[PDB]
Amino acid sequence: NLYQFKNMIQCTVPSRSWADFADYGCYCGKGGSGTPVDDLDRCCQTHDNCYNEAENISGCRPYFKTYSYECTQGTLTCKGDNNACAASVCDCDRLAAICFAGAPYNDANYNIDLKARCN
Ligand SMILES: COc1ccc(C(=O)O)cc1
Ligand SMILES: [Ca+2]
Repeated sequence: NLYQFKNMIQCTVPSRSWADFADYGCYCGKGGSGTPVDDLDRCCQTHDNCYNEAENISGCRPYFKTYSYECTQGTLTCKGDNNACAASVCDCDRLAAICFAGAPYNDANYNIDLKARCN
């Protein structure tokens, strides 16, 4: 669920406030359309598409599904107890949190005008 994703982010990018990723580029946050503006926004585009794919699983609600995971000693793990929905959603979130850690953060690309820039 979103709260768990935030915690993944807080654990893999402890240098930034997590809210730095909640409104970035065309794809990080409420947004989901347009050309991704940079490598970090590409991470979010793949995460958004991963959620749309997980939605196809019956009863699977990526913002709300509580999965089982651990963040310890620099590593994220999706646990074995997870059903198919939980395992997909946890995987979407783990891979995005890892991608976030590896991508440049461009202040300019924070809180961009989606209507105008993401058609
Ligand atoms: C916790 O930060 C985020 C990041 C991306 C999204 C999303 O693109 O759905 C939601 C919350
Ligand atoms: Ca999005």
